[PDB]
Amino acid sequence: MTEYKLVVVGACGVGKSALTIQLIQNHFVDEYDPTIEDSYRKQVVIDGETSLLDILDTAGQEEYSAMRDQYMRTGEGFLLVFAINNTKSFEDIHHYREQIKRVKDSEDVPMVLVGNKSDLPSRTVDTKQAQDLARSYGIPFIETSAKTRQGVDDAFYTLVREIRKHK
Ligand SMILES: Nc1nc2c(ncn2[C@@H]2O[C@H](COP(=O)(O)OP(=O)(O)O)[C@@H](O)[C@H]2O)c(=O)[nH]1
Ligand SMILES: *CCC(=O)N1CC(N2CCN(C(=O)CNc3cc(Cl)c(Cl)cc3O)CC2)C1
Ligand SMILES: [Ca+2]
Ligand SMILES: [Ca+2]
Repeated sequence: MTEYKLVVVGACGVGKSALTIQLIQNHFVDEYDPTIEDSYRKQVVIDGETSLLDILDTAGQEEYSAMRDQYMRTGEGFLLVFAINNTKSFEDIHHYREQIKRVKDSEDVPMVLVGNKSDLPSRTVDTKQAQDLARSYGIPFIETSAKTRQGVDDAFYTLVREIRKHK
């Protein structure tokens, strides 16, 4: 059985932990300590083939050590998560993608752009802007709500399809 390392990145407060914990444990967390970085292991059937997902929900400071880079370089695919009511988190997507390109030494790294908090009515990032950014990067785009579970499975499944295509 194939195994994949998936990494969830994006600014503080976008919903990285809530997304991950909905996927793994099927409940919505309101307050999860932002320093906790943990990994979860979940067997999933995607397009009729089972894979073991090893999912890292990131934490940390804005700093870049050799050993941190070497750990992040183990990820096989990355979720680039922003929140649809947080423009700064959308602008930050570029930075996260560039770090991952830098550590992976590659521009073709499996990635999915995720626009979270889709339940909220006060959107500041237009859907078209996000679709246009994902088009430019050559990656899929998925809107999610960790609150309602809308799109959660599909975001991680879509990332596994992208790793499968790349391998
Ligand atoms: N309304 C709404 N709030 C969310 C959603 N996802 C996360 N949140 C909330 O946003 C805050 C930050 O979420 P968290 O998962 O801790 O974000 P992280 O800092 O990216 O790990 C928490 O209060 C969450 O309950 C979502 O889809 N909708
Ligand atoms: C509010 C806390 C939170 O949710 N986060 C801070 C923000 N991240 C955490 C992970 N980060 C690092 O570990 C920085 N180092 C790093 C990142 C990346 Cl993407 C790569 Cl490819 C290499 C290295 O060394 C960044 C900020 C999320
Ligand atoms: Ca978190
Ligand atoms: Ca591509």
